[PDB]
Amino acid sequence: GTMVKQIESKTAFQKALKAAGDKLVVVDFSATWCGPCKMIKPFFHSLSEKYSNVIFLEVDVDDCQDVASECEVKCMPTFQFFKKGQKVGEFSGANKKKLEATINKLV
Ligand SMILES: *SCCS(=O)(=O)O
Repeated sequence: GTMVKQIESKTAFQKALKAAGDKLVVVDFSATWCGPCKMIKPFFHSLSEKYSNVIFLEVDVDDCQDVASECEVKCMPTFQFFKKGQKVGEFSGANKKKLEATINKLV
């Protein structure tokens, strides 16, 4: 029963960032064909349940080529972290340890 919101456009992305209010937002920039993305996706979804006070968004880079370019995603999965629409952290790679440590550092 995932809390992850699928983002399908640049407009949906901006509005999700604003809807977060003051809460940490974590965004997974992913693709359907990407092996490491597929490996970490269920863990990103489980974390969305573990951390009910953090907002979890998924952006498919083939769906949201505009979001991917603007957010300067070079490889997938990339995880970017926001507060009030503002980027407060980022890293690249399907790294479960780093993903959870970054949530805990930033929340
Ligand atoms: S991550 C960059 C998103 S936006 O500033 O282009 O809205």
